[PDB]
Amino acid sequence: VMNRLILAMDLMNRDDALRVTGEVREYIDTVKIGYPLVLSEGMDIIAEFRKRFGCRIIADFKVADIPETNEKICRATFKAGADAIIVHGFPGADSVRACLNVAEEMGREVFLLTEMSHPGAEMFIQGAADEIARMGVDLGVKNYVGPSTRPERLSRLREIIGQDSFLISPGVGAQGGDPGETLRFADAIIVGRSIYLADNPAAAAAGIIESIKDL
Amino acid sequence: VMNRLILAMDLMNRDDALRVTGEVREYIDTVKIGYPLVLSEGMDIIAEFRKRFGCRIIADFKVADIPETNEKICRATFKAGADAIIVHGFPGADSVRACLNVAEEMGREVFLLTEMSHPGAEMFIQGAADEIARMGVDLGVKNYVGPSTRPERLSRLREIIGQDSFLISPGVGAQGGDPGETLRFADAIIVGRSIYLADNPAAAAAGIIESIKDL
Ligand SMILES: Nc1cc(=O)[nH]c(=O)n1[C@@H]1O[C@H](COP(=O)(O)O)[C@@H](O)[C@H]1O
Ligand SMILES: Nc1cc(=O)[nH]c(=O)n1[C@@H]1O[C@H](COP(=O)(O)O)[C@@H](O)[C@H]1O
Repeated sequence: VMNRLILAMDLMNRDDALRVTGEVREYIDTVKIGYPLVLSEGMDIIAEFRKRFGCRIIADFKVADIPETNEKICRATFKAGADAIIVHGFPGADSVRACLNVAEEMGREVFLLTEMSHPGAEMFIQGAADEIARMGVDLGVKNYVGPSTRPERLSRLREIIGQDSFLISPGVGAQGGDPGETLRFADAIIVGRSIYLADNPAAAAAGIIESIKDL
Repeated sequence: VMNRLILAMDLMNRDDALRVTGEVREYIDTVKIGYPLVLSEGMDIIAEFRKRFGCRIIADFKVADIPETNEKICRATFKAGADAIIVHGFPGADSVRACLNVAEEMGREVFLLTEMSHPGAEMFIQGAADEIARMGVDLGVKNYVGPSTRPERLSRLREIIGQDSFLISPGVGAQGGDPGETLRFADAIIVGRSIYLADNPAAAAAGIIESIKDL
């Protein structure tokens, strides 16, 4: 992705989301859109962004249902124009396979979320995360999400998935993660609030990129 | 809930969803709306249903994000008119607390999903599920979701949460669960496909209710 930086656009107002995304578009080629924006403004926002900005869109829906419902969610999301969807691995292999099947049908991609970035991830997810990652490898998953806030965990995840798999990582900035350290293991960093709540989002994005180029 | 039966309305077309829900409305007072319908027709469908049918709406969004994003998702969902939201417990206590805080702010309810009904739930969720349930109790959660497909698990969940907590249970019908056995432990059953894909949804709902009354 452009500059190894993916914008997490979690503003809940179309006008604000469009403003900020336009201001930082010169510094990214990929926007992650999640439920805060989608549930406030509608799924039509995905195609609007994809057209206006000519970006890739990752739908951060953390799909976490039974196989049959997962299929439906994925199909609706790809129909709306998303390039990729983020899926939880904790519901197990059949749930993940359902998403992979729809992605294969529709020429899209699945990102498997393996270990989350927030403190509560330590309670249940972290102890399962290596196994979840190995399950991804065994299902043929090629795209993964793991936590900027725990680079030792992010290193272990990279170790499991290998150097060919694509790994993106949230938790940079607001949650305490560091761009450069995260990029030792991840291919791209996800950044939300540190950009979209900044007084000058373009300057915030530029500052991050300047530290990325230095690596 | 009316007749201890909650409709899982996972049709993806507004016309079909309205038809079926209207046909079975005499047999329920509660409709569970999830992402298949919401992502296809918009969040405005929630208020439309609530008005047309005068039902309670549970938003089955299986909220599974970091605390900050969870807050946003819950707020958007309650703003749309949902009475309650289903939250995953696997992301840990801070993620659940974020949802509880918004529910307290907005006079709504959280349902904690503890153990899922599909086969893949055995891989990671089942081994954490008792702990997830105990975490719910310790957070003051009063409403829970557990699996019709494993009534021994559903009994253990009931044992942890006590007799005062409200427990609803999916996996009845299409996934193999039985109404009567499930209602030994759950207060209400969730039923989707066995009703909404039936040639006669009203007759399917009536048949289920007739077996519920017999208990
Ligand atoms: N996909 C995620 C997985 C995860 O482990 N943590 C995380 O924060 N996210 C999402 O990344 C973004 C983090 O944004 P920020 O902390 O930089 O504002 C938000 O959209 C989260 O909902
Ligand atoms: N909330 C859920 C938790 C769960 O463990 N299993 C489950 O199927 N659900 C949901 O309940 C409904 C099951 O519907 P059906 O199997 O009766 O069609 C669907 O909306 C699922 O997405």
